[PDB]
Parts: sequence; structure tokens; C-alpha cells
Amino acid sequence: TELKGALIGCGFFAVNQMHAWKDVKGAGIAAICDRDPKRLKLVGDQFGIERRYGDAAALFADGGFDFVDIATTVQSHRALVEMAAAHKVPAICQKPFAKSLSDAKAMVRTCENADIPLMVHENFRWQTPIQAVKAVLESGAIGEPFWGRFSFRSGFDVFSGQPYLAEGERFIIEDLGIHTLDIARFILGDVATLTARTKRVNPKIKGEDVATILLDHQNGATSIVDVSYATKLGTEPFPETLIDIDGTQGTIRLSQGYRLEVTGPNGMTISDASPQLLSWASRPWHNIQESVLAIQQHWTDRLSSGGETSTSGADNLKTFALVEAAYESAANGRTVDIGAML
Amino acid sequence: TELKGALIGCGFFAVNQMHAWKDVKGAGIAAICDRDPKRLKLVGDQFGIERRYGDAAALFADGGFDFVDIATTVQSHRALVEMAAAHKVPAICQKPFAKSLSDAKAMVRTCENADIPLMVHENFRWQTPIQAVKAVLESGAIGEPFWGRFSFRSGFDVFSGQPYLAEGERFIIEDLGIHTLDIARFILGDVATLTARTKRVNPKIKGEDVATILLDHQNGATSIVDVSYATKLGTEPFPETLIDIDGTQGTIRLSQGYRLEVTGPNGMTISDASPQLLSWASRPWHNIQESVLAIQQHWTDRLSSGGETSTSGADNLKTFALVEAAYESAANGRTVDIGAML
Ligand SMILES: NC(=O)c1ccc[n+]([C@@H]2O[C@H](COP(=O)([O-])OP(=O)(O)OC[C@H]3O[C@@H](n4cnc5c(N)ncnc54)[C@H](O)[C@@H]3O)[C@@H](O)[C@H]2O)c1
Ligand SMILES: NC(=O)c1ccc[n+]([C@@H]2O[C@H](COP(=O)([O-])OP(=O)(O)OC[C@H]3O[C@@H](n4cnc5c(N)ncnc54)[C@H](O)[C@@H]3O)[C@@H](O)[C@H]2O)c1
Ligand SMILES: CC(C)(O)[C@H](O)C(=O)O
Ligand SMILES: CC(C)(O)[C@H](O)C(=O)O
Ligand SMILES: [Mg+2]
Ligand SMILES: [Mg+2]
Repeated sequence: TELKGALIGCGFFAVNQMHAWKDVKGAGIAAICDRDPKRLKLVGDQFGIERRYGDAAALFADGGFDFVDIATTVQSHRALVEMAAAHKVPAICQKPFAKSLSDAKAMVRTCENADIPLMVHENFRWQTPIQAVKAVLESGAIGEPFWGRFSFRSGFDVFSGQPYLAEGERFIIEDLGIHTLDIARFILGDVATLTARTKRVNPKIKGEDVATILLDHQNGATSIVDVSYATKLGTEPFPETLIDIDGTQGTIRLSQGYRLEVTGPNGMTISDASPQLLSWASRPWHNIQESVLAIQQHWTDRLSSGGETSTSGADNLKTFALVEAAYESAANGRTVDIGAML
Repeated sequence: TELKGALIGCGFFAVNQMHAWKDVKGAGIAAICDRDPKRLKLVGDQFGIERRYGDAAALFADGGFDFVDIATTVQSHRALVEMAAAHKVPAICQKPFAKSLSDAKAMVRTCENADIPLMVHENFRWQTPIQAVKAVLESGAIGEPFWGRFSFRSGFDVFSGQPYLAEGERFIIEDLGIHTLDIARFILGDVATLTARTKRVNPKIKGEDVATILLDHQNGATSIVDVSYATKLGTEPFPETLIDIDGTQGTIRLSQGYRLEVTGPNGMTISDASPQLLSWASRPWHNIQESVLAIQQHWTDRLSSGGETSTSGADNLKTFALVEAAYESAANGRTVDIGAML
């Protein structure tokens, strides 16, 4: 049977989510919503969507959908999730989850009280290369992991497609580090303590565009999360996340161009962990775009079976707390206890 | 007209220093000293040295040398440098400089009061690839540096050539990280604050074999110093230090195999930054062995010109403070102020 979705926020990234919902087996978009009638019209016509709302309140009043997909900017996330919980509509919410850890917890609390699933659309861990790093480590190929590096250093002009990124006092950790930190948790488990440093290099923005974060994982592992939008390389890696993992019996090295090198007791293997190229995908976004389909299918599968999602609201709190801790650490110059925040 | 040197400590690394002394123009070794008569004979015969001593006191009593090269283990460093100062003999001392920052400071003050040059033999910054990274950065090719990584991750059995490294409670930071931290200072300047984590992976050693360090440089830059002797790769990089620098106008990437990539406003260049393999050198140590010639020739030039050496006693205090601070940080879990130690 065929699940019916409403997408709220028909913006730049929502277009990818709409393409992917078409591709998803067992779900489709029955209605869309946007405050901007130019976007409502553009996306409605492109994807052949008849039901079109100028405000979310009216969309929820009319009903007719089994889940909601919140692709708006952060300012409206809490309100829209709360509206979803009040109407008992299962909700997907884009990152950043909320404006603070408090708002995030209240959002998780409200959805639990209404007994509806809540998933954060956190798609970086759903990329094919990141899945492959996880599979290799889980298999036992390199023994117990003790050290990692998770790197996203770019000079790509993200500000064209996403103008708001140049305007906030907070930029790179909230926008991108949120993903890289999620990957660190996904691969090496939850974090106990964290230390962070930030810098603004680009003179045309208001926010920090370089962040370096040292993680002490609960399992004993140390990792480095380093992110930059001021790194000028001869070959632009956007939007590849590069990963080094050292274990007691081996190494994983995910390097640029999706090359995956695994050394264990048996010896070295090299694999191509490149993503697929979907019909609607576009270089260099294709890795992210594939991961949109993966996470949207995952949601659809879990909604049908009754299980929890991988980047559930509850789980995402442990990612989001690292974002808020990194800002705190960067300002105070202090190591921050994550356990105490949650 | 050559400067006549005396070498104290005819151990395994001293062989490299003796070879290089032969190559150095304007200096040579006239006497040697070792407490072990087997080593005194081996090195004496190999290099054709007539004057041979069983103790440094008798050596300094007889005199007849212009400088002293101390290649003993750390225990006798303070005593030998003090003997040198009291006999007004310019002194080179192997790393680690001393057992504590306190001893090193007193060693520096004694040489300053005796009006004699004191160089620490700290040779990693004299490696051809590392000099190449310095030169590129100073040229302004990548603008002002804001971020760096300095990385030495090996699975190499250093314990055969140097069995004392397996014995002590302190291992990788004191032995290897001392170099990596010195390089970080050389490239990005002095450090204000420091945070460090350590781990023992290898079951068959007493000390820590993994260390990850975060540096806040006085000039505003942030760097990562990560060192490991428990890293099992498909190609062994021992003993290469891999360096990434990001600047306002470009990047530097010194990668495995002495590959030096520089991206700036005029495109990207790729060059070979590998060492000259000297007649007496031997792979893969030829990197370290060339730097022995470079630093000893440097000493000899500065002893003639009367200028301060690059890794002088006074300079090396600012590297040694970082080793001490890193052990402290790793035990405390706290960030350490470097300026308050000096
Ligand atoms: N990898 C990823 O998953 C990924 C990639 C890019 C962006 N994002 C995230 O997606 C979100 C949206 O990013 P974007 O670049 O598409 O922004 P955008 O500004 O292009 O789109 C937001 C849209 O939502 C509408 N909107 C805002 N508030 C609303 C409300 N209360 N009701 C109805 N409509 C509303 C706006 O009119 C706009 O069209 C952001 O939170 C961003 O962090 C995620
Ligand atoms: N890249 C480098 O610069 C590099 C490389 C290896 C070792 N080292 C350093 O060089 C030093 C020596 O290392 P090694 O591996 O050659 O050690 P080693 O044990 O081979 O050599 C030390 C020698 O000094 C002698 N000795 C000790 N105390 C003495 C005293 N009071 N008087 C006279 N002789 C004495 C010993 O008999 C021994 O032969 C160490 O401090 C080490 O940290 C530096
Ligand atoms: C990769 C980008 C540009 O930071 C995007 O905002 C994202 O969150 O995926
Ligand atoms: C770190 C090494 C290679 O073991 C050696 O002691 C050195 O200082 O070069
Ligand atoms: Mg579908
Ligand atoms: Mg000579």
C-alpha cells in the first residue's frame, strides 16, 4: 500500500527530496506547502502536485497524509514538528534539528508523548562511501578502532545555492560540522568529552568557516573532526568527507575520488566506493542526492514495519549536543562534558 | 684550519653523526668517548679516530677540541653540557634535551653564563621535505597560514634499533612527538595553548604509542599533531612526516613519497621533495641521515659566523615545553598554557 506525504518548505534542497520521493517504493507526495507562492508554483508544476498550501496550519487542518516532510530552514522546525505531533502525523525534519538542544529535546519529548515517529533528515551517514566504512569496521577487518579522522575541507561556493549561510553569526559547525560529527558518532560511537576551535577566514561572511574538533569517544577512541570552507585545493573535493580509521589489527583510508583502502592481517584491498548517479542527479551533488533516496526509503520502510529510524530525533540529540558543545568550547576555550548536557 | 670536535656517546645513532662529520666542510672529529669499550673500539676503528676515552671527565681534562657533540642517552645530557660549559666548550646535545623542562632551562642558563653556543640536535626540521614546506610558506605563495596537520603514523619496529624505547613509562611523545611538535613550531610559530590525548595499543610496551595533540598558535593558526606507532598501513611510510597547511590564498600538501603539492592563485604545482641519498645513507632512514649532515654543517657555519643556531638551547625550550605540556594535558584532561611554563 501507498503512503501519502506532505512536504513543507519547497526550497533549494526540497527539489532533491521531491525527485527522491518519486523514486521511493511505497511512498509519494500528495501535497506541498510554502509561504512563498513563487516556490509553491515552481515545485508544484515541476512535480505535478495538485494540492498546494500557502501555510502549514491549513495543510494540517485539511489532513489527507500519512506523514510530513519538513524541509524549511531552522526557524520553523519546532513549530512544524509540534503541529505534526498535535495532529498525530509522523514527521521528518531537516537539519539543523533545532536552534538549541532545549528546543530539540522538547521536540523529541512532544513526539514521544504523541506516539509518532520523528526522524531528522541527516543524510551524510547514508552516503555509499560512509556506509562502506561502517561495514568494513563492523566486519572486524581492522580489529578494535582506537583513532579516527573525519575531514571535509572545501573551497566550493555553497553561498550561491544557499545565501543564508553567509548571514548567520554561526555557520560551518551548524551547517556542515553537524554532518561530520554525526559521521564520527556513526563510525566510532558516542562522545564523552569534546574540545573545539573556530576561525573566520572569508571576509564576505558573518560566521565561522573553519572548525577543528577533538573528540574523546566513550569506547576509548580519539577522533579529529576538521571542517573548512576556506581551503583552496587544486582539485575541489566537494562534497566528499574523507575518513581515516586506525584499529588494533588494521587501517581504513577513505580518500578523495571515493577510493577505499583497507589493510588487515590478510593484507591490503582497494575498492571503489563511488556513489551511483541517479537519473535526476547532478555532479558534484550526486553523492548527497543518492543519500536523500536512501534515507527517504529507510523512513518509508521503518514507518511500514513500525521500527525506529537510524537518525531518529532521540538519536539526533546526541549529534546535536556535540554541535552546541563545540560552540561552547570554541568561545570558552574549555573541554566540554557531553554527558552533562543530555 | 678545520674545527676539531669530540663526540661523546658512540651509540647506534652516533654512527650517522660520525659519517656526517666526515662530509661536513670546516669541521671533523678528533676524539671520541664511550663508557662501553666495545662501542669505543667499533666506532674508533670504523672512523680511524686515534684519541679514545672511557669517560668524559678525562676527555675534557685533556682538551684539544673546539666543540663537543653529545650523542649519549638523556640521563647524562645535563652533566655533559655542564662539563662543556665549565671548560668553555661549545656544545651540541642530542634530543630529548633533558629529563625535565627545569633541567633544560638550567642547562640553557649555564651555557649563556659561560658565553658558549648550545645547539640541540633536533634534525626533523632540517629534512629536505620539511625545508621545502617552510620555503613555500615563507614565499607567500599561499598567503597567511591558518590551519595545519603534522602527522607521523607508522607500524615500524623501532624497538629493535632502540630497545630503551620499549622500557620507559613515556614513549612516543618524548621520542617522536618531540620532533613533530618542533616541526609544528618551525612552520606555524610558537604555541600559546595545547591539548593532548594519549593511548597504549601495543600490549608489549610500558609507554604510550599513540598521541593526538591540538595546538593554538600565537599567530592565530590551529594545528593537529598526530603521532602513532600502532598504525598498520599497506605501504609503510616510516619515517616520513606528512604535512597539510591551509592559508588565505592556497594550500600545501606534503604526502607519502615526498610528493609536495602547492595550490595558489597561479594554479597547482606538484614537485618531488625527496632527500638526496648519501653514499653512507640507507633507505628508508636516508631522510633522517641527510638531515644529520644539514644540521651539523649548519652548526659549523654558525660557529664560524657567530650567529645563533636554529634549534639552539633557548629555542628548543619552546619545543620541550610542548612535550611536557602534552603529558600533563593527557593525564589531567585539561588545556595547558605554554607561556606560563616558560
Ligand atoms: N544534505 C542535506 O540534507 C541538506 C542540504 C542543503 C540544505 N539542507 C537543509 O535544508 C533546509 C532548507 O535549506 P534550503 O537551502 O532549501 O533553504 P531555502 O531557503 O532554499 O528553502 C526554504 C523554503 O522554506 C520556505 N519556508 C520557510 N519557513 C516556512 C514556513 N513556516 N512554512 C512554509 N514554508 C516555509 C521558504 O519560503 C523557502 O522556500 C535547511 O535547514 C538546511 O540546513 C540540508
Ligand atoms: N633523529 C635523531 O636525531 C635520533 C635518532 C635516534 C636516536 N636519537 C637520540 O640519540 C641519543 C642516543 O640514541 P642511541 O639509540 O644511539 O642510544 P645508544 O644506547 O645506542 O647510544 C648511547 C651510547 O652512549 C653511551 N653512554 C651513555 N652514557 C654515557 C656517559 N655518561 N659517557 C659516555 N658514554 C655514555 C652508551 O654506552 C651508548 O653506547 C638518544 O638520546 C636518542 O634520543 C636521535
Ligand atoms: C553540504 C552543505 C552545502 O553544507 C549543505 O548545506 C548540507 O547540509 O548538506
Ligand atoms: C623516532 C625515532 C625514529 O625512533 C628516533 O628516535 C628519532 O628520533 O629519529
Ligand atoms: Mg514514490
Ligand atoms: Mg669533515
